[PDB]
Amino acid sequence: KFTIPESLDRIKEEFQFLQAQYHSLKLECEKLASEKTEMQRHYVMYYEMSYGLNIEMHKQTEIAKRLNTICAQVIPFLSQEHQQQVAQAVERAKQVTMAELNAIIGQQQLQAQHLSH
Amino acid sequence: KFTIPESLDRIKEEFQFLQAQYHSLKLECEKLASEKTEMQRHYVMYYEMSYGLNIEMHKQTEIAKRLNTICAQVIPFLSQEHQQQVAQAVERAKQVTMAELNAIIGQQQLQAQHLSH
Amino acid sequence: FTIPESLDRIKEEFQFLQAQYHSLKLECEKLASEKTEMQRHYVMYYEMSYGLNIEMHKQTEIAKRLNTICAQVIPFLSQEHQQQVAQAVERAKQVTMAELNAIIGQQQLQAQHLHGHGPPVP
Amino acid sequence: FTIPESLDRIKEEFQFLQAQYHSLKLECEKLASEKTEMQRHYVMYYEMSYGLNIEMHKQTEIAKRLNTICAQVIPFLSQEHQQQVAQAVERAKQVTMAELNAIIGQQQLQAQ
Repeated sequence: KFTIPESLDRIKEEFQFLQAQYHSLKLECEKLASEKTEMQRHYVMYYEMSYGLNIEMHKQTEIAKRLNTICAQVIPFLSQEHQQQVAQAVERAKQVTMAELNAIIGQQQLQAQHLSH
Repeated sequence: KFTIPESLDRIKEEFQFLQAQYHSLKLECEKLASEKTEMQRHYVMYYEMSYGLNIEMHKQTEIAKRLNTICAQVIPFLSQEHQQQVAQAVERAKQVTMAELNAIIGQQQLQAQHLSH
Repeated sequence: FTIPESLDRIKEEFQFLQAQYHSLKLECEKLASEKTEMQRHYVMYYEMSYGLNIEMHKQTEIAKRLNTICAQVIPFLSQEHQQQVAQAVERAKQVTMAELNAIIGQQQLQAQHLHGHGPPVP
Repeated sequence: FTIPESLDRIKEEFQFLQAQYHSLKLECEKLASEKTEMQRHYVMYYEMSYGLNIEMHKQTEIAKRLNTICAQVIPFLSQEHQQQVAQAVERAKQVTMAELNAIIGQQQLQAQ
């Protein structure tokens, strides 16, 4: 008639179960925290990087314009035999293929490698 | 004497305490997951950004180079006063101050903000 | 079959068992007391029975002896005297239930000191 | 963080309590049987006491009467005869331990 030891052992079971589920969730949490933090460090890294890159990019863009404007302003004082040539020159100058890009990048990277001494 | 009930009720207390801890911790966990997800999003964003900005930076640098060479070649085939004029003009065109830059990036992001209504 | 109400159930059953043990305990004690009382009365009435046994067998023997003596002394008498005495003795060996109740009830009323041996049987 | 300990402790105390209840119950029941057996005996010796009392007083009375009529008959005898009968009656009312002992175990020593 006395359902005590079975009930108490049942309790031992489900307490231990709850405890286990807790600890599981806690480990999961700790992982989430770590991975989130590393993710954040990456985020900051490329944030700052994109920042500096942005600044230098705008810089070179403005320099490029200014040089072009200068060209557009020396052309009228230039002779019609020289005008056409330098016009075409500036035309193509504005065109940069992925091959050229890859070439100057690869070269200057190689330079950084060879200067890393 | 046997102090059962007194202890029995105690284990109930510790139990409800445990389940409470599980609940609150779970809420914290879900929040943390959302946060990490958002962090990852911005990581990949600033990454792709950094990439594009790198490529574009090298592009603009190359264009500026080419155009500067164009000027440095055209200028000696001009006038004496105009030769000096253009020389100084170019060597000043290379000069980009941080104030000017702040202005450029400003107007860029402001007009980006406005053109995208 | 919840978790908290489970613990409550545990308590309930335990308190129940505590109560049960208490009741059983006091019942066991009153029980033992009753036992010792019964034992006392037992020894008492056994011993009393031994006494009554001895006395009964004694008076029985004395009576038998005296009857024999009368039996032997009778044939010495006159014919009428013999009849009278024989009648007298065989009438003497007759006690009814009324007079037996009388002597018993009396000797009872005489044996008072403030014992037992009462005429009913409860 | 100290819950399984508690539970096993509860189990221990409960098992203790019920073991004690079992033992106390068994002892109680054996004691009950003993009490009842005794009661049987006390009843037995009660009714025995009753009967023994009745027969004791009956035989006592009979003895008294017979003695009285011996006393009645005696004075009508010759002197020597009177002395003999008086001595015999006198002796009769004297029962010794060996006599009554040998008498108590009569029914038993009277078989076949």
